[PDB]
This record gives sequence, structure tokens and C-alpha cells, in this order.
Amino acid sequence: KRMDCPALPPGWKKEEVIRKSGLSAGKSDVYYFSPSGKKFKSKPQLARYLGNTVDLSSFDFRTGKMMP
DNA sequence: GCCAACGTTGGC
DNA sequence: GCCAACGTTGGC
Repeated sequence: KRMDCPALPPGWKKEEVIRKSGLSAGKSDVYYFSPSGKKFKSKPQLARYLGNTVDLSSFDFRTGKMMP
């Protein structure tokens, strides 16, 4: 399920997906979805898209919070 | 050719 | 030793 991420612009959602198989089974990946539904796999990728819209320097990609 | 899913490693 | 970040690839 895609959760709302209030630290990002309206419409932004975070999803955490448990790996199901392989040696990394049990681990999890985090994704964000833009208001238009585009998928983001890393903080630099978000940064390049959001630019000056928000400062992501204090942003924890995994938890989706601003942690200073 | 695409991309979801897992593998992989450099930087800490 | 962990994990953020991105590379690889099997299945479609």
C-alpha cells in the first residue's frame, strides 16, 4: 500500500516492498510515487526531479521524514 | 525493449 | 557489518 508522505508536495506517496525470494529475501525497498505516478528509487533521483521545490538534505529516504 | 525484482558494492 | 544507491537480468 502507498502511504501519504506529508514531508513532500501533495500527492506524493511512499511504498515499502519486502523482498520475497533470494539471498536478500526479507529485506525491503522504499519507493516514492509522484502525483503523476512516476516511480522513484533513490534520494538523488527525487532531488533531480524536485530541485528547488524542497530541500531534501535532511530527508530520510527510508522513513520519509525530515530528520535533523 | 521494458522493468520489477534481486544482486551487488562503495562509502560509512 | 550495514545499507543507500544503482547495476543486472528473467520474464514478459
